[PDB]
Amino acid sequence: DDVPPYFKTEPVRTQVHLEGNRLVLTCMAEGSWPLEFKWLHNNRELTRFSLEYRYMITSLDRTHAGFYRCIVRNRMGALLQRQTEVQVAYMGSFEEGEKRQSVNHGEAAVIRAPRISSFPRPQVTWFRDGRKIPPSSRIAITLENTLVILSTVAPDAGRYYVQAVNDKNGDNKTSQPITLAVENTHEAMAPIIVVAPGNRSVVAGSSETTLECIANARPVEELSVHWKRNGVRLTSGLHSYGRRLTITNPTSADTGMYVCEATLRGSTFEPARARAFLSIIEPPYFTAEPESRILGEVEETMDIPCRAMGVPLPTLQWYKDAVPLSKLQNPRYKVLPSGGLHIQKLSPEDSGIFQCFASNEGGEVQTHTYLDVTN
Amino acid sequence: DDVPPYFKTEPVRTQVHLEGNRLVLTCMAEGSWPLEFKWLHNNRELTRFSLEYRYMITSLDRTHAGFYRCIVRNRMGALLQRQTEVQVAYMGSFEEGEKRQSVNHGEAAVIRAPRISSFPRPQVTWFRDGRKIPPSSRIAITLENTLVILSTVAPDAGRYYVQAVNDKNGDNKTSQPITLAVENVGGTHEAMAPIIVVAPGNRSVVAGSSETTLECIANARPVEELSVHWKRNGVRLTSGLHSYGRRLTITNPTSADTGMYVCEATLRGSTFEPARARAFLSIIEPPYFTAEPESRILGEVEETMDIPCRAMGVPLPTLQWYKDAVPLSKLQNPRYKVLPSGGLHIQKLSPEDSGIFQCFASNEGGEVQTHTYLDVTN
Ligand SMILES: *[C@@H]1O[C@H](CO)[C@@H](O[C@@H]2O[C@H](CO)[C@@H](O)[C@H](O)[C@H]2NC(C)=O)[C@H](O)[C@H]1NC(C)=O
Ligand SMILES: *[C@@H]1O[C@H](CO)[C@@H](O)[C@H](O)[C@H]1NC(C)=O
Ligand SMILES: *[C@@H]1O[C@H](CO)[C@@H](O)[C@H](O)[C@H]1NC(C)=O
Ligand SMILES: C[As](C)(=O)[O-]
Repeated sequence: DDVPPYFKTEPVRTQVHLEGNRLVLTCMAEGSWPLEFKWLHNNRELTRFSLEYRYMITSLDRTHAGFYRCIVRNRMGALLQRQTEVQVAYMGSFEEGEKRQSVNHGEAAVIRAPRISSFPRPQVTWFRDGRKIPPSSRIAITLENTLVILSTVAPDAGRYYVQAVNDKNGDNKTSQPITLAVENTHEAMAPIIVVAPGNRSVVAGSSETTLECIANARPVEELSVHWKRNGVRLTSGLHSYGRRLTITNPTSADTGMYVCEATLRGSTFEPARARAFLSIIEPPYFTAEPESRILGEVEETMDIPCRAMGVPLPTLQWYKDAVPLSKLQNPRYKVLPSGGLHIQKLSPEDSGIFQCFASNEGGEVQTHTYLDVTN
Repeated sequence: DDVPPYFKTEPVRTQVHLEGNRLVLTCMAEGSWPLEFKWLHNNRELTRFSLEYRYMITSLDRTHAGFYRCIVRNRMGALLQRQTEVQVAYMGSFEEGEKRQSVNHGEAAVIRAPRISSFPRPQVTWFRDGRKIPPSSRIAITLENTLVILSTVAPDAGRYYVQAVNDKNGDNKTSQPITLAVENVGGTHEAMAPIIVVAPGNRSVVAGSSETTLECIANARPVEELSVHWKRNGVRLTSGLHSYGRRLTITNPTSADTGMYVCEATLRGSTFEPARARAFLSIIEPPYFTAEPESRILGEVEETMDIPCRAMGVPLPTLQWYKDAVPLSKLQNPRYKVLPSGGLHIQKLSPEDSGIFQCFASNEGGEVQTHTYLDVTN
């Protein structure tokens, strides 16, 4: 008949799978028979066209991770599926050997966790001389799993190793140890920021984002780490002895400059301060779409609308029957600065599916039309 | 040491998995040595406490679907994880053989999709004699994939069957046909009263979702003059309608959209009583805390302690307290009383009262939790 390809059911944008499990992707497309399908991984063809609407992997590997989409096609045109990100849960091995490290007495000893490839990033347990060190007033484990020993004393000399656990597959790995030496001290020590918060960008609508600030001082029991936004002492979302600030449901009211302040209570020392900036990445959305079907007349000049917004400002890109217009290099097609597609001297071969994509760092959206050219 | 258990990371609320794949759940707890763990499935123990922070199913079955959570424990107290819903993707076979069905000429043929169990609910396409059946003015396909042929005629008789495709494991199935017979009766010149052949049901929807849809399909003769209209509080709705007025979609519903909706079918220019059906739409606002306790609390012996916990939501969330992963109803401690606001009220504080107090607020739309560790000193 005369039904162009469309999708009855659309894939989830992101999905996490375990290595060794089976993955079945589906091209849930409808249209006039016969329908043909082919699959793309990271925008590279995996298969030729076929009647097979599925892409199966019996046993997933780290390497299978990335972006998947199908192309459905019949005699009327071709259409890209919304892409889906397969994220494969995996844990490599620790890639570093034994290290030796020294810190001055009273100073913070910073021991980075040895490098390890893992999705997602793992949680860690640090050990001092074979014994678990939970976080405390004097022990900080950063969001990047670094062990910060504040106000180091002689007994802090020892061996430190880290055990990492992937929370999706349960793998655990054990690092090579770090030997820490402490060098020689009764005097108080002004607050210094040892791990500063960094600038942070997060996709709009997310559940939470956490800022972290770790300071040294002595006596550490009188060290006080607090967060200010616009000079306002932040009172909720605090934990980890003041070192972590969780912003829940970050919106524009939460963007901007946060400040962490470290004071040594009761002292005349100057407080230590560090700034950090939070930005919201807003995924793209269309502010204008074409009709699903457009009738055009030969020699007529056509304008197919497509407008998008997003933060950062999205890039718009057109496809005709799953071929990008840049590749077609059709001298009668022109993309306008608003995103709309301008066709002149409309011809019968212009009929087919024109599909618009808008995307930035935060996601991708698509819309499409079938153009019919008669007479 | 002196670190009570808490969770470094909390599991995803819902997760889909394929039958035959490996499931690994984790109890990502922090706390002083020694941490032990145990696991629950639909609030029933699967294991005793052990050093195993993992729960693993080598090959999933449908029956492994449900809610899972761990309890973590050290010498200081015990803490309940936020629960997760494991959904198993599968598709059974069709549970019915060949069916035969009879309608009289001009009556509506309501043909249910043949029963098949599957998660998620499959994509269902209707077919007749090798050809695909599209919705039209006369042909409706309900939200439950029921096929409705309004005002049947002789060409409507035939063999109808569905293709069901599961979009998570990609398995396809084809049912055995329903053979529809159109019987002739000697009054096809006379008009038929409007009748609702597929009624709208009650519907519950979590607030703030983008849209929920009610559906009401009616028959009459001449079906040309049939009118389906939607009314709320006696006033005919003029927007939010689609699919020839058979579908009413409420977009971003709030408490203001709760209540009863009536669909009404008339035969224009007739004096027939209109067919009416009621549907009840409930907007569920999931629970959220408006008050939470401090993460750690130091009380004096003999003190009367008020631990806060307050929640808001529609319906009003019910609050339940645990001490060290034991519900207070099982403890039956006469010094523990839960205030109507939801707060926990402890009188004559005792050294054994020390531990983790965990407050749960839940309704039909979800469950939320907060907790504290209580120290009792002299
Ligand atoms: C749809 O919901 C209404 C209420 O939300 C249900 O009707 C109630 O049924 C209980 C049962 O005893 C009665 O006590 C109430 O008085 C009824 N209320 C009303 C307004 O009728 C109704 O049964 C539900 N119907 C379906 C099909 O779920
Ligand atoms: C950690 O992994 C090793 C293999 O790398 C395994 O033998 C051991 O059982 C695991 N332990 C835990 C607590 O998961
Ligand atoms: C963080 O952002 C500010 C302004 O937005 C910039 O000046 C500063 O250099 C950034 N910090 C970095 C890049 O470390
Ligand atoms: C809901 As899933 C397929 O990311 O486990």
